[PDB]
Amino acid sequence: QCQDVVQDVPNVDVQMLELYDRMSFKDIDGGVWKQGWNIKYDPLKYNAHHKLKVFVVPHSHNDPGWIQTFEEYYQHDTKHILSNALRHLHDNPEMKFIWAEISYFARFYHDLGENKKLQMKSIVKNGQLEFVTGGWVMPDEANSHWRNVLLQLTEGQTWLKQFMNVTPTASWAIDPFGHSPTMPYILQKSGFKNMLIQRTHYSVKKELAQQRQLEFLWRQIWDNKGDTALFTHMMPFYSYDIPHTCGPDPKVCCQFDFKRMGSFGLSCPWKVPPRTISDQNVAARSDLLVDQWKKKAELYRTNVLLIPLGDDFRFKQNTEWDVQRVNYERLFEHINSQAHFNVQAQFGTLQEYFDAVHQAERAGQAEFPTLSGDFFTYADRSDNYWSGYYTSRPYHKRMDRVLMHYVRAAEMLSAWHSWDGMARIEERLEQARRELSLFQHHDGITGTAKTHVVVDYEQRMQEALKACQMVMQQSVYRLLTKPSIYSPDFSFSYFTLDDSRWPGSGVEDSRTTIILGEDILPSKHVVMHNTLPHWREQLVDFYVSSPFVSVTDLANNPVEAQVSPVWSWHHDTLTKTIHPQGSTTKYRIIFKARVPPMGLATYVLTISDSKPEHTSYASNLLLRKNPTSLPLGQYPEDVKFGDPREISLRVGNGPTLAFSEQGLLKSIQLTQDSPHVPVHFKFLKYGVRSHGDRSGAYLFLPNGPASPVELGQPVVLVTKGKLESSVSVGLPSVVHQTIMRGGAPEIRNLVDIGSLDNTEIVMRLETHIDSGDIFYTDLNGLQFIKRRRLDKLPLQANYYPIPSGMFIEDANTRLTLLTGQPLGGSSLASGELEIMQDRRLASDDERGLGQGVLDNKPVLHIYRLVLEKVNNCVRPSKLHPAGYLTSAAHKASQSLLDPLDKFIFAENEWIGAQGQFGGDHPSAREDLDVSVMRRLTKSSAKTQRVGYVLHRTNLMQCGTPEEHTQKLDVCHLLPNVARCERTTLTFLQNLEHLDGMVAPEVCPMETAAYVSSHSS
Ligand SMILES: Cc1ccc(C(=O)C[C@H]2CC[C@@H](O)[C@@H]3[C@H](O)[C@H](O)CN23)cc1
Ligand SMILES: *[C@@H]1O[C@H](CO)[C@@H](O)[C@H](O)[C@H]1NC(C)=O
Ligand SMILES: [Zn+2]
Repeated sequence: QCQDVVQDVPNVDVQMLELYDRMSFKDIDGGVWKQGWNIKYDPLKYNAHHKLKVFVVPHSHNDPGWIQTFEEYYQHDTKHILSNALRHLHDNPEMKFIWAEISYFARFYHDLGENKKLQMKSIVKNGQLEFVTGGWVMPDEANSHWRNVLLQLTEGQTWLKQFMNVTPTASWAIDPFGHSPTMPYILQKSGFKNMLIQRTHYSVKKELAQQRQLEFLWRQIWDNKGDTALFTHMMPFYSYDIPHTCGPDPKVCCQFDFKRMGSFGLSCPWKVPPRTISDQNVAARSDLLVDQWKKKAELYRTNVLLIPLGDDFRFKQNTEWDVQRVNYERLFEHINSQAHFNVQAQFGTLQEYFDAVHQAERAGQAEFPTLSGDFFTYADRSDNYWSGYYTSRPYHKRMDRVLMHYVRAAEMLSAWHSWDGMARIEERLEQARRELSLFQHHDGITGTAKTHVVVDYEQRMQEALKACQMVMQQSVYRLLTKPSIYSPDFSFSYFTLDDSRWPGSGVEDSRTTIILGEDILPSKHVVMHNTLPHWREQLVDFYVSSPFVSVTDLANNPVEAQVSPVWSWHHDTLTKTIHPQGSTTKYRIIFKARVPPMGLATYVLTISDSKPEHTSYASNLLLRKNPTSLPLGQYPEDVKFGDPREISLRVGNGPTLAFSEQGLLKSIQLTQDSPHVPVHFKFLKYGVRSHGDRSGAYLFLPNGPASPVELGQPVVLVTKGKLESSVSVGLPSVVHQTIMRGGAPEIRNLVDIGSLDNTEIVMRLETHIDSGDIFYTDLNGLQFIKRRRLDKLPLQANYYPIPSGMFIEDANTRLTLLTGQPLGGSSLASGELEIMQDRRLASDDERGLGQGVLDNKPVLHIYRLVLEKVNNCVRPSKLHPAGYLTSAAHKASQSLLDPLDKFIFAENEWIGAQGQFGGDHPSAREDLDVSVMRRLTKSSAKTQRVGYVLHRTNLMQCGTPEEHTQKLDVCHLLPNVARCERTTLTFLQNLEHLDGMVAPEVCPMETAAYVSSHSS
């Protein structure tokens, strides 16, 4: 049935980890092809019976924000490009053009009059204008979560099906900075047949070109059978621009970019301009161009050649359309009529190229190699590795993950009902999906846009978060109010969200205090949502105006609670210390919420005059020389003080953690009897080189290994409670916090790099674990891939994306660090993990951004730290390129990415309140998630349709008996099911009509989509 993703090592022609181990990475001058060699070809290879078929594919790379905002580029460039494309393609039936970014196309098309809409539909229908990929954007592939890659693909493709009646099956990704196998994974499950990539390490291009392995069947690293395979074309040269797409010599190719003759303010840096094609020069020009084509053709296996023709924001001016088209038409007429060339050249689209390639394949003309692995970390030249952008603008990287979850929760909570148009549910959800989708752009989440553009993305995401809150809170009120009492004002706020970790303590004072008092309001209802499809317990906290508060469920059962102070950290510019102040006007109440699968649970907070029976109070200990009193308004326990010292803590039956006198972890003891395993946190700093290339938004070019941050004598705060304990320390640039709730600790860093120019702050873990040169990092929150540290490569080359987690292990022990935000990281020595927190860079790194990174702001990074014994786990063999999380580590990741949502009832009394929603929902096996639940129809549809994306991960078998859980059949989650279909992941095509309207669960590492149809 299901493929074994652990025990069978796939046999592939190219495995990128193995390739990396063998390659030398020498950066030698290859001649005109600076990073290759002088290509030779046999002129007699092509003849009358075997011609070279050449497809010249016009394109225009349009960034949805970079140096300008989306709207600035739309007004100044893109609207003119699309307008002139429509005119010129309409008027010139053999001209072709491909388009990738649907965010721009939708913006344009909706502003068109009906006549022009019809013209546009016609040039798409007839194949002149072809959409490639069809996502809202061309996303980053390093930092993006797979769920958001799917979100943005679906946004663009849903628009294309509705308005243009097409669904692309070829993908075009010419600009992301390195490439991820998460893309073919999603694309192949979304009906795609082909994909194209460009930005891969120059040494990889050379190696694959030499073996004619630039076209390959890209399968997942664990895929033994090959069912995930997607045909992939890797472009061979340094850029997608015209000088680097006609052939190996940019000095020649530049002469065939007809926009470079002077009137457009562009020129050829190789000092030879293009010249207008005429009858007197066409033979000579053709000879030069065809020679380039035949050289490029040597790197591939068929007699069909792809020649992209484009660059950034090209095909704007009418004069540009003419100058490219007329000159190429003259070259085609000459070349195609001269038999001695044995070439047939034409304008084409991307699908046309792929179709012809596979025709050649089926004719037995070529067979293609299989490949697995990824294409990180990218270098475009010399030692310029693009690992900086794994961390750049970390505030917005963390915001990405927050909004990811709010979109999921808003779509899910509102999916349970059909909503009247007046509720504006669909409107708000579309806005939220679109702003988050926009941010997936390869200058959005990457932190590689100009300062004002970053601000635009932030403002858009803030509006998206507000839209999610509105939808979520309307949905909670409807789900938990007696139906005959339910009386909505769709503009009113029945609940406000409370979020403990975004923007976070010390980032924004954004949270509302629950105000109670005998003379004002004795009690308050709160509600938790659990977006995951299994019963879940999690500690939750709220701010309250009194420490004397107790918690009940809606059956009035007491719930054990803990009250702690509200601590905030301050750089005391008077004492020159970083130390905590306690609130005298508000307090934190903490309790364990238990919430049904995909459901809601209601609790009540009630004030009393004195300590309630079921509420305890944390002790607080401030460790510093030279202490002063710390009064806490009404809080019942006095703060204690002491000189700095080592401390040890244990919550519940959980691990025992020991800390240095500087408030940093030193060891973890898993059980009563077990060893105190050395696990040490350390903060260090990287600098920038004083001569040669400087680090910037893209590039990480350290001036050597990191140096320890000088800690001085930092102030340490220890809070000890029955339910939650913590150690917090004010370090230079970081308030570092270790929180213990009875399992793996949570780590929070409040990172404020301040005015520390040319500094990158790293958090490192030092252990004994005999990992050697092996570590594991994830790809897009989807899969874990084996990394091998290579000392033959510079430090920055050994940095990889940490989009959600990383681990090291030996035969017996593993340490896993899970993240709530994508950052860059590595293991630079056996037993180490490290992850960059922020970076402030004074210089530009010469990739067109034209600024450093000097717009840092405070950010709250979050993590879980999981130390485990793994000697009993069934792990992949030493040759397997994948790794897998344990149950504890997977749950720890879910706690960061999809926590419980918290809602505080806004008015004094909630008439008709109910205690629970979803008590009858199936509690699915722990490795299964309902990644997406989305109602697909508006209220006026006779047949309602609801879409589900189901993802099953793969967890290691380590000897824990599995408990019987319930089968999850998403098609029966809503009543009156009439049909259940398996669909592509975008929901746009039906793949299978399902027996008995039952949606089967998926295999480990598989993702499936289902749509249920409901007659009532
Ligand atoms: C002198 C110079 C050299 C290289 C470049 C790029 O690669 C720019 C590429 C890659 C980075 C990315 O931020 C940008 C935008 O997305 C543009 O589309 C071009 N991209 C630019 C200038
Ligand atoms: C859309 O394209 C399909 C498939 O080519 C065609 O049959 C149909 O007439 C077009 N219009 C629709 C489905 O409205
Ligand atoms: Zn770009």
